[PDB]
Amino acid sequence: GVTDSSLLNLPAWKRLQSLYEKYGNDSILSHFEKDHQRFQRYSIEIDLHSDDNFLFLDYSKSHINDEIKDALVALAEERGVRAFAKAMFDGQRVNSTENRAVLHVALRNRSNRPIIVDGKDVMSDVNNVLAQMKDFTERVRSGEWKGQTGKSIYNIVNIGIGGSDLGPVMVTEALKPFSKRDLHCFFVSNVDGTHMAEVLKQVNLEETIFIIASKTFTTQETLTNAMSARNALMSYLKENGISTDGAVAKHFVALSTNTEKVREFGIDTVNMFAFWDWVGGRYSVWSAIGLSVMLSIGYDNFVEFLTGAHVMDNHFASTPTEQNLPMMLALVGIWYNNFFGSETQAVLPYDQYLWRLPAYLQQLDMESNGKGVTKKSGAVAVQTGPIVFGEAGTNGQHAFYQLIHQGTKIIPCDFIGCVQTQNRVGDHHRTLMSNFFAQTEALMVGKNAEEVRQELVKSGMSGDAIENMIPHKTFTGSRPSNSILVNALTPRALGAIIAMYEHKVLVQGAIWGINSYDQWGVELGKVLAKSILPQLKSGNIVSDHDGSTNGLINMFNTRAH
Amino acid sequence: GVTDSSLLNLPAWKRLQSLYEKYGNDSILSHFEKDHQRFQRYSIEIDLHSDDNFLFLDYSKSHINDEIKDALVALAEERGVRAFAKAMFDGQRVNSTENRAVLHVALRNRSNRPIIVDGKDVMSDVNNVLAQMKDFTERVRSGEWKGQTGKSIYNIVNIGIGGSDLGPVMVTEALKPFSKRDLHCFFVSNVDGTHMAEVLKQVNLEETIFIIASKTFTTQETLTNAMSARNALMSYLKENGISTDGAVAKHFVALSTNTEKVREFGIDTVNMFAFWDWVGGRYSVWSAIGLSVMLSIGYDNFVEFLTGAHVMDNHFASTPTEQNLPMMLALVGIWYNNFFGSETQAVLPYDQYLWRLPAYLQQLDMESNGKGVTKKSGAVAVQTGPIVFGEAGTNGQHAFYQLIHQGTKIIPCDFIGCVQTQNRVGDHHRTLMSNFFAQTEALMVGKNAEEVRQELVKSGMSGDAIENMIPHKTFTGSRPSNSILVNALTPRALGAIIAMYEHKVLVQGAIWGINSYDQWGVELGKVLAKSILPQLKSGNIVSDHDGSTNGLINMFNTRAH
Repeated sequence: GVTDSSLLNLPAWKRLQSLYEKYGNDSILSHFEKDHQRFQRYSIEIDLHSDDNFLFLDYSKSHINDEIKDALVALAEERGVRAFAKAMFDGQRVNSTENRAVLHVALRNRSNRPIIVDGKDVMSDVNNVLAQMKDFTERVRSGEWKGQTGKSIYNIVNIGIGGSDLGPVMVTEALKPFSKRDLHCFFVSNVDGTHMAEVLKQVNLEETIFIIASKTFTTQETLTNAMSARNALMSYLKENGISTDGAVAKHFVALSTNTEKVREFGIDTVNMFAFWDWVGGRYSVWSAIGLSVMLSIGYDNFVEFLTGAHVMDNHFASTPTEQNLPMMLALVGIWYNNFFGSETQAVLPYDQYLWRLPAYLQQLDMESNGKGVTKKSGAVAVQTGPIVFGEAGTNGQHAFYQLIHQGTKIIPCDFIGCVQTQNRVGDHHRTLMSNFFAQTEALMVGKNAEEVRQELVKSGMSGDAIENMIPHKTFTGSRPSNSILVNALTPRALGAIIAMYEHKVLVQGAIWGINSYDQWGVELGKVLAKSILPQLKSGNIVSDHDGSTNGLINMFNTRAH
Repeated sequence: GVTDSSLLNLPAWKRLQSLYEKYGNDSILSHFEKDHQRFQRYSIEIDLHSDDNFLFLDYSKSHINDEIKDALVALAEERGVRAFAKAMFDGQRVNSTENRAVLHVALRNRSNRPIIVDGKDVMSDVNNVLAQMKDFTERVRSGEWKGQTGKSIYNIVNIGIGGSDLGPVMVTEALKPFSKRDLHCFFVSNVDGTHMAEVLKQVNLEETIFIIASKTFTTQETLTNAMSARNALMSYLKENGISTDGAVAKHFVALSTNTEKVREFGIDTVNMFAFWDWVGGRYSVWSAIGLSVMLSIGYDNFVEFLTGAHVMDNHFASTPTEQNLPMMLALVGIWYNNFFGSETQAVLPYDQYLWRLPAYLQQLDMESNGKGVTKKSGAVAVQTGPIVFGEAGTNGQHAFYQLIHQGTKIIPCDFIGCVQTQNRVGDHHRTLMSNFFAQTEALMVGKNAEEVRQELVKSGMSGDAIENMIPHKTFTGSRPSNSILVNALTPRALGAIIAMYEHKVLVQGAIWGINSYDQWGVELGKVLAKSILPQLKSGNIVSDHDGSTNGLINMFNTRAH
């Protein structure tokens, strides 16, 4: 088709326009002055079922009354969100354009509810691989696995790209306190072997395993980096006169399905960890792609991380939309992105260990829902995914806060925080949390002309210099925030925060009618680049592009080496 | 006042609305089909005056014809941009709300044009400090400066915050290839001494200097971290039975003006490097705040970095707006931010060394122009600063590109790149640049229904499965990009890229009529936090905030330790 019009003509969507048109300008503060229990009514707490841990969302600091909330839930129902999620959870082929299932929840399906794809239960496979990762990680971490010289392993360099790198990085970072301090992990992803050469002159090769992530195990990009590592290993044994016999098998493993191609590389296929087509890159940490994670925090902590996500999964499947945390999260987001016209979404985690989270979510959210067409194959009638940004609130806790407070863009803010701290050193945590609660307060209440006037008289300010200074120091308030709390950032807690955002992205994509699980958007750039490449040579002039690309390619060609 | 209306009623602004209304929807491609020299006409090259280095902006991939370009330049004239920049450059007090000068250009004023503030030429001071940093850095780097045990120095830990940390980090990262590989630099900024304790068990204290950045030298935040370092030094000498006499003076230096408070700390004031009120935090790397930089790349390379910025300064002061690179950069940005209604600005540097640049620019741009009122003390009538985001194009070179290509938000993209490479290893640079040029091409030209149809027939796709797959794989095109090229990323080149963005922010702020150089926006958050802090105690219930803040503070209080 040409253009959808479907969603644009739902009774629920029109009804939400009217409510935006009518109640849009009411202050966030006004909604609290009416109901003294607004906090409770506009928050959901999930029991995480271990150690008094929990995940809590307070979405009360928003421009949403009960009518608006009612309409948003109506929208989710009218659009079949719950039924779409059930199909996905059952292994139906909801990734319509690639005609495959989307089954990251199978990877953490602790109850082992049989999920049937192409006449087979995929849980034999999930569980088989998990048990294989268990046995392998146990032996690396205990020191029983020995390199070619007889030494235990102290380094893990993971070779991959994009999604197969960002999860493992974010998560092993997020959970350092649970990690074996002893063995260090590196994550190579860049095409030029700068990073690989960096890590090679840092690690003692006798003491290091390299994980090679590649489904086909041919991907020129990561196999080039793999080869550098392999060539260095062979080189290093050669010089120091050590047998190469069985060497690569002792220092390399694969995340792949291509049994014979891995075996050709010199890897032992007992150390090939499979994953499947229905694991999208941005949904893969939970699978064998997470092997460096499990090496780092061990098998039990990985199971906890998986369990966290599964508790999230059950919550999301079983709980009616008013009280369903990822649903509400998605709805308040749709409210800002689709009626307020907010192009962005900040994610501000007040825990230094989560410093990589916002980047992970950029991938997760923007690559899933950064789409221009519906499954039905019409052009979208409405805004889709927002631009995601953010940083950890420990450090700076100001850089761009100036603009969130006094600039002219309403930016939805997810503040994420923990009650408990992984160390009782002074009052560093309290000071941090005082800022955490204070930022969301400041955003909502602001500081009015009269408050500043009363404050500036007290400063003992000139009578005239005061009047023109007032506006500079005022704060509009009425700016939204979500406060997400966890008791403690444990494997299980992290797993639930990740799954929450995943189902948030699910919900939004279903409402907008897009395929959240394909990523066609990268193809053009690649095709044009393979074609530009032969043309980058000394003195070459090109004419087969537009004038800008031509002049750029041509400046490079005449000025290069 | 209440509301400005000034800018909204300029003949130049109204005229730009009409042109947007009329030509807005024309494809970027259409403007090239008319003029076969559009590339040249919509690009500016600055000679950097050394080594065939240059800085070039190609802003041709945009929705701008000649009329629109004429109108944008009219706007800059009608608003007195050039005259405002001249006042700033002359030491006038353009930071109206703080009633001070804004003179980061004095820090790099190589020609030593006298700049007169409060009856004194500030260049005696700039030059005096530069010469003091010269003598000090020369002695650290040569190994002549010895710690309390007689050993040369191999580590520099910089203790600061926010702006006094982000510049030094971005720049020393940007210029590793020019750095002394030998001595390693660390940058502590976080309130809890986690990072400080990390670096303390990493560095051999006998071999390390600590820089303490603080104008008053009392700031509880950084002086707390300073004290940890100082206490560890005293501890460490005590245990190993080494004299403490003169020890702190051998292992600590200050960036401050508070001579006696620094001296009390045990620092020798010959090693107090001053900077001034008219150096804003986000404009400070060029001053004594950049001491770790100069330690790292040495004095000559620092002068080159300064010179790069100064070449930029002269360009910007002397060249008429049509051909004035920072002016044009600011204008195409205003065009997207103020007529298209684009809330964002991506900065995508295709050089791994620049991976910290986008973060630096978030600070620089968002904290300067993330403002809600005019100097005149009216509320702004128009959108101000955009949300800045981005990452380095080496790694991933996809995460969020899906959305820039096929999502529903027009996002202005500054792609930044280099012709020459700091290493001739394989064809890694060409491959990289092929992507660099290809991404901007892909964005403009897109891929139409028929191109995909012709491509999918060739795939040998089913006749019916082809028709509904087409929209998924199409690319609208007509999405803007700026291609910024440099010959090589040297100190001088980096200095010019930073200054360019600084004057870009200058130009936008003058057009919108805001004070780009204050930052009042952080005060509210801090005041509310100092007040929330005494209330974080076990079992405490608060009632003096709104219900959300109350319930959050109260959940924390009942669930904490």
